[PDB]
Amino acid sequence: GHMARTTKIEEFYAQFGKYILLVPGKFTGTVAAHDLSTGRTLAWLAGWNYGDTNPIMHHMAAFPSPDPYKGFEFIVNTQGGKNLFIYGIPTTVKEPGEGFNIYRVRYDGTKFNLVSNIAEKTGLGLGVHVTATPDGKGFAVADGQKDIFAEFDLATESVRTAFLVDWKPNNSDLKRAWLEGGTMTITRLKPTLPGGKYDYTGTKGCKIDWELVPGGELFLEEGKVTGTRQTNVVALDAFVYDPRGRWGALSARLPGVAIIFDRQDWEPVVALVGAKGEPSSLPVKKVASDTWEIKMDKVVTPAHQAGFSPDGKNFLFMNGVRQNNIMVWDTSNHADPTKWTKKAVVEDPGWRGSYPNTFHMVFTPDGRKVYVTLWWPSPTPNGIAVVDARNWKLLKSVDIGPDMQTLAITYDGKYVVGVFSGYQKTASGIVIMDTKSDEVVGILPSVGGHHDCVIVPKTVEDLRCSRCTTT
Amino acid sequence: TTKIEEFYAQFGKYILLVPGKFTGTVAAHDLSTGRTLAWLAGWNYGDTNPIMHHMAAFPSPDPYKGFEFIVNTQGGKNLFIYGIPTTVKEPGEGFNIYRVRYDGTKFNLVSNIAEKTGLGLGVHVTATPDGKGFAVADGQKDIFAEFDLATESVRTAFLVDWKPNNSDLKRAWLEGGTMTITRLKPTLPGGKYDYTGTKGCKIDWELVPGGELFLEEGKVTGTRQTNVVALDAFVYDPRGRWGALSARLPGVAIIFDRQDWEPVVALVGAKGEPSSLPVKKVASDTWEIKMDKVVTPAHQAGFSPDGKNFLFMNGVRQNNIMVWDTSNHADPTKWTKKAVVEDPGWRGSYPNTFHMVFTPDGRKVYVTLWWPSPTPNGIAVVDARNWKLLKSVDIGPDMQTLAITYDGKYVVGVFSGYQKTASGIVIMDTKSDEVVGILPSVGGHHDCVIVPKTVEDLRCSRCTTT
Ligand SMILES: [Cl-]
Ligand SMILES: [Cu+2]
Ligand SMILES: [Cu+2]
Ligand SMILES: [Cu+2]
Ligand SMILES: [Cu+2]
Ligand SMILES: [Cu+2]
Ligand SMILES: [Cu+2]
Ligand SMILES: [Cu+2]
Repeated sequence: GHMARTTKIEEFYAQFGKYILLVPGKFTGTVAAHDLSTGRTLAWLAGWNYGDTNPIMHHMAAFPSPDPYKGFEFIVNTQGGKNLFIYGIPTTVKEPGEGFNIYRVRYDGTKFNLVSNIAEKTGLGLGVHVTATPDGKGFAVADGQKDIFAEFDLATESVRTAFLVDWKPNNSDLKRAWLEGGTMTITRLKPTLPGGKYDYTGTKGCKIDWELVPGGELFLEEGKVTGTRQTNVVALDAFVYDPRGRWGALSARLPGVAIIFDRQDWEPVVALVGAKGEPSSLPVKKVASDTWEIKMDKVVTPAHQAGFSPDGKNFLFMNGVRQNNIMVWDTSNHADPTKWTKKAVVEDPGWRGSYPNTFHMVFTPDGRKVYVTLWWPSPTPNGIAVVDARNWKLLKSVDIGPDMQTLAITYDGKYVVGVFSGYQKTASGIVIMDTKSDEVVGILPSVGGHHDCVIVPKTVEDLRCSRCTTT
Repeated sequence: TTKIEEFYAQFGKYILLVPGKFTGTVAAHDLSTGRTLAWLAGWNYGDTNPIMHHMAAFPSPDPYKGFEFIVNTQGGKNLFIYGIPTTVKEPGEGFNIYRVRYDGTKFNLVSNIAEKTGLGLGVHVTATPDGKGFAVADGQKDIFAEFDLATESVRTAFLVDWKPNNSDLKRAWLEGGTMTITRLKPTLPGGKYDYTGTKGCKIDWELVPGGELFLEEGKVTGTRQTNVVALDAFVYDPRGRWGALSARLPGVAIIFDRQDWEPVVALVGAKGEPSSLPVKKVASDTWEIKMDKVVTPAHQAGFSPDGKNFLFMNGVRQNNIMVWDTSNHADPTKWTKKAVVEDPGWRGSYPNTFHMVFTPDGRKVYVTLWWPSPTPNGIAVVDARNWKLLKSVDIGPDMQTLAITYDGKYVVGVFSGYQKTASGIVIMDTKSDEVVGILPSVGGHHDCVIVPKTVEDLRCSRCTTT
């Protein structure tokens, strides 16, 4: 009785509605779109076919389309250089490709089309998170080896702003370069090359020779990451957007700070400090027409993933490794981020060790729940935490598989869709969870080491629960 | 509100293994849980044109604890014939042959047999019936070889060449010619051959479906266009002793004796033509087949699981399945045409019937029905006792290979989007001949295998058919 009778998969896919899931492949070099209504992969593209010799396809965001099945557009970036060598793949390659491309891709109803390489046009090779603006007409990209981020206009493929962030440690000893505090300097960059182009293509600008991998923020203070400016790293990660407009939050993993920027006059306005027991924020001081500073007397713990709720009235930042928790700010005052204050912290007895890290997130459309991945190194099963986003309490945790990464949600709020990625060498898959029962409804196969996933949105309201407001 | 558990619960514990073609990957999926167990990306290892092409897996006592397989690659201008608007000017040479092992957690790239042996061969890979060796054929170079797995060494390699009766390219096959088969010997230090990368190519890419006409029309570039035969596969008699080498352009299957390493007879696909033509030895290492005309090309070739039937699919100028009685295991010169499967809807080049799989009991054979965009592609179901088409089922664009679960319950195939549109894994119930579902697949796969547990399973794997 253990073998099922012949069974069709139709009822399974029918439940989900008409939604397209888009994924990058990390070490596979691919991007793909899957139709959740039929099980078909609609299209894929392999970056090496186009002459990208190190296409570590990393992060992505897609823009609202009136009908994603007839067409949509998205940005996907890559890493490059010695990032090829940090996931245990026993490759003999001596000189890896430079990478750090930013690709604009359009689905036309049949296939993907590689529209442009925005890193080549602009000179900004940036390899970490990609986020769409709330209006769906621009996007940002950050990089945690260079510590630069930029917001870009989609129509003109041009840079609206770019900033460099640098650390100056109180103690030059690498072990204590963050623990004992420092000065963070934020600089508005101006392009140096003809055509208003920046000089940051490929590996140019890297302070460290490879990214700080998931769970590995502290490898740098341990002397396990090489580079020419090791104790000047902050590890920028993402620029996430307030769905109400005007503000974005730039996450810096090593100081555990989220810097709030005003997108109207392009200036940083306040620094939110992640660690439990530390102040809600620290002030930003302007020191020159293009330069601001934040002063920290210590850093208690690194932090990583960040996000606004759909209504913009809560901001989350995930402390990791030295504390593993979800820090929550009351951001209801849209006029003045200097007033945003800590309101809650989600903790759990099971999160007391170095791992699990509270990781990627997605909120339900109504804001009542947030789903948060729980990451561990091999071999402990990684999983999903379900959090009550009104009372700020852990409701349930579920084991899924190795190296759990990002989460998306269908726009009707009914299903969370996430990916796990096998540390680029073992089991991987797409996991789907019903948001009424909080149960896994199934795993689909996935050739991918994805660190991102999105459902293609139809409107700017869908972006409030996409790769716009959170990582 | 619906879980996928009952869906995956219908299948036995079977692993599906797939190459990705233009994705550059290889992957293994557990059909009992939906999880991808492991994948590998060839560009990570410095293969700069990893068109991951054909593969075969060997018997494993417990696939979930470990298994091993061969996967090869194509390279050169094969990168430029799928409509991808790449600006790459100098593609990687390719033609690698990789031995990969799954260890119960990940894939490990064991060796590059093409680099070790000096034979770079880019078309079908087949496992021997004992699971201790494998063959690779190449239809740009017209070379095939059988290899020993344990020692990663060459057991035999042969080159096949065409000398046309009429040197005009449009008439180079139609008006016949002489096919010369030459046993090759290594020419470099340490018993290495000198055929790595694009070395030895007569044409710049593998002929496409229906591509014989494009070659005749001067649309295929290459140094030796009128001397190609387009070798496709070396497929195995599951009873042992014999293999069949398919040559697409003359529509001939050359039968080799695997013990003495000599060709013994040439089966001729075309309906209306003789069962076979003799092979004449003309030197210690050279044999000839003489053809006064070539009536039509052929492609798919292979044995039923009992070894008693051999199939060869004529295409382009006829479109049918030719069937020989191969029950006489002692003497292939006696193998004789016994049936032909035709249909009013099969004429010309399309559908191109270029992959097949039999049920374990040999009662049915499932055949791919491939067409160019945008015609829907599908699967034909053929009764392999009466030799008649039963049904055709539409699947999707660019239908490729077919495998079967070793209990005989489900056909598992792949479709590949012409490397740019919709792709997927499709599963069909062999009792109802209905699709039960499609699962997503980032892949342009032109092969697929279910990992076997026994040598009997190879009778319905990438050994007896392609
Ligand atoms: Cl054998
Ligand atoms: Cu049972
Ligand atoms: Cu991140
Ligand atoms: Cu990542
Ligand atoms: Cu991640
Ligand atoms: Cu073939
Ligand atoms: Cu094929
Ligand atoms: Cu192929």
